[PDB]
Amino acid sequence: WDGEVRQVSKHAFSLKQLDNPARIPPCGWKCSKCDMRENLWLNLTDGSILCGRRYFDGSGGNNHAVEHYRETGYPLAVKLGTITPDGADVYSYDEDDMVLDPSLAEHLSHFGIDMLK
Ligand SMILES: [Zn+2]
Repeated sequence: WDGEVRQVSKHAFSLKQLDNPARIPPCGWKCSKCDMRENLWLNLTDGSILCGRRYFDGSGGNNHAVEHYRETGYPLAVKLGTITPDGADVYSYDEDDMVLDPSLAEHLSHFGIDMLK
């Protein structure tokens, strides 16, 4: 919940969001490919909800979000459960780093997510 100065993603301004997005609820998500209910990521382009990467120390999720990225090339994803009226944790697979999306409000609105949780 804040505490750093992340750079603006080069994809933020021109991020393309597919039509007919699902309505993403404010709680109770699950990776669409496994049983994880924590460390889930919503891809800002197609609205897929998938678990975080597996770290080399064995922690983390089951790599479903990253595997999804390798197939679609959709760069941005926001961590569900980190979205507060002020911001959220946004990750860019392309730039391999946490980033700032100045158009997050709009990008989340696309999924029926009002940043006034
Ligand atoms: Zn998963």
